[PDB]
Amino acid sequence: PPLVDFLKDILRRYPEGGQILKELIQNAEDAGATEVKFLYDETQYGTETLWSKDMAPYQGPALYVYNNAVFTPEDWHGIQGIGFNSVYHITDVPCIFSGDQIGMLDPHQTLFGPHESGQCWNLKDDSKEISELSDQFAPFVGIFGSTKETFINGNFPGTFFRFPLRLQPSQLSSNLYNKQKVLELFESFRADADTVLLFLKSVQDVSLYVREADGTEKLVFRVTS
Repeated sequence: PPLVDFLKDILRRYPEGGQILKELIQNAEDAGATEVKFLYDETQYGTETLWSKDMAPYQGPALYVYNNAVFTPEDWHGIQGIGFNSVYHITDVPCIFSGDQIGMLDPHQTLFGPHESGQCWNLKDDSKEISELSDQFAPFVGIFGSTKETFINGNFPGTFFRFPLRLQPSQLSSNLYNKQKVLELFESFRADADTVLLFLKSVQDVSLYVREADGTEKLVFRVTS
């Protein structure tokens, strides 16, 4: 059972595209986060200074998810009920930024090498490479308080994910996400939000946003317990 086929089957067996939203809230809860933010970002990034040209399909609109906890080493090991794997409903290349590290997962095992299932950069140890790959890392600044100085100094005291939305079929999935389909996820969560927060004791605030192409931000929904 190869990784891509395994995941493909899991996504067929657990078809609800929205599970990653409740799943990430649960993970934030376990981590002792007190707030979670979801943001649909329409921003298109450049495709020049990437790890490789094969990264270009992942430079467009993305769902971001923030929480105010920092990953432990164990959290990173865990990341690298179908758990995190529901993310693959919406993206082929989930990205994780927490503390001093950014990771990108690649179940296709094509982007980083035929023996690699992903890649990690340390903001300090790999600072030169990051700076070289400015288009690759631009999507990790200017959101949730991450600034250029975050990368210069090398620590972001929180967690966020970037899930570039699937715009063409892949070996994982035929399901494409656009703004409409992401807003459908947001509306479905909105319906269930009081029930989700019901049993949580750490996460007390969940908010959903859109950042438009011109940079304008719209509050879609916010729920507190």
